[PDB]
Amino acid sequence: PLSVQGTGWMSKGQITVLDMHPGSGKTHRVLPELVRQCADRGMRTLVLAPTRVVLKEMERALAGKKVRFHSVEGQTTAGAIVDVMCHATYVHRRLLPQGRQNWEVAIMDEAHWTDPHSIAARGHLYSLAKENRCALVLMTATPPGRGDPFPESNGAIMSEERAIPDGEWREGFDWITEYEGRTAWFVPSISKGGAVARTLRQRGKSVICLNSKTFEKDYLRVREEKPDFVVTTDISEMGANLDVSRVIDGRTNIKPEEVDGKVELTGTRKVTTASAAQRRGRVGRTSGRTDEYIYSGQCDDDDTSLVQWKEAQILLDNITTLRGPVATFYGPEQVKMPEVAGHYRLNEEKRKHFRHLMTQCDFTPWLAWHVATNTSNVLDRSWTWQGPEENAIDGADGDLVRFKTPGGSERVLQPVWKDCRMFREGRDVKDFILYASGR
Repeated sequence: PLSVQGTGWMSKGQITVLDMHPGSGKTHRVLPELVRQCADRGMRTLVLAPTRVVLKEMERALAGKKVRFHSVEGQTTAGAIVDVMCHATYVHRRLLPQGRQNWEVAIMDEAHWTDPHSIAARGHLYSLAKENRCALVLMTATPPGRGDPFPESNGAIMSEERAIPDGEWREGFDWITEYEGRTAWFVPSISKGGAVARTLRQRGKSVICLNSKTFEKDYLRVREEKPDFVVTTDISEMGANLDVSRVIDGRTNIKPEEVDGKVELTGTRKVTTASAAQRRGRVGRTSGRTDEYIYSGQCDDDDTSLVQWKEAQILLDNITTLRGPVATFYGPEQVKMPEVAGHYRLNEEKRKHFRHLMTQCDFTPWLAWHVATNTSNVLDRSWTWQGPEENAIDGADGDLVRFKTPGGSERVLQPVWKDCRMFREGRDVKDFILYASGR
């Protein structure tokens, strides 16, 4: 990889995009050497990993280099010069006063990821590099910007469009279960994945389901158990080495969107070309055999309306200050920033509350921001029941959700700011009730 040969890539202001083919050692071979070079040069270095899995892998790889691995609170005077942490950890640390450090070189792995923390993190680092405050290395097979759904790969890939079950199925689709070898099947949602997994197990196949909720614990089981099928959301687009020879890819994704002041989860969108390329990129890792990519439909690069962009600006605005040059999203993504930069910045005490809601109460950035903006006492939960009547939340039995406050009054779950992701897709209304009731 020529651009990172020598030391030119380490000069302040240099931004390097490393777009190696999947399976070519980006994370497990190149990145560690990069870090050792920085450590040898005595340069303060930041290494960002997409997930805990990768973070502990990176840890391992840096076996001679003195690093401080951050597995979000706290600060030490121990004095290692390389810090390694997840994308979200970087953002969350910068929400607090004690967490706003500076590094001369920053290396971000899986830098395409469209979780808002990742978007915010690469935006902040890009903005710092544009101000000549650090060097920046973005490592990803699908750099944000132009892209091809069928990029080059180390091994041959047969790509074929076929009808794919929209959940369970009862007859046909025999090619699914006749396949000898292991498959990764991408689904748009946890809900769809549960349906797909149910049929596969009924047909005698072994299945592991991966999503945002299960990935850090169950991804490790894939190597150990070698399931017939990995049924996965887009969470596997971010470094997961699933060790399959076929991908099944409906090319859809859930579509969280703020509509009429609420974040809705209705329907799906066709995936972006980058996303499609990452899904397809689970196979073709080596030469030898010919892998398969079975898909359905076309891509849709226009993801501008998704709530992720707003959430990324919410996060970026609160890890930057009003003073100094204005931050942006990473290059071509700036088009998708929904307001003028700084719009969502909170004062220091509201930001502390904002951070708590995300890190201790599992709130989305969108919901944490609205609560932090509009509430003054962190113990006041009345906003969870003082919303409009169309924000009433159905419980598991389809009835209203009733709960008691500590004083004994009975309330109906009906938030002022309604984020459907808090009651679906890996989050359970029962845990929100724990918050609303003041437990």
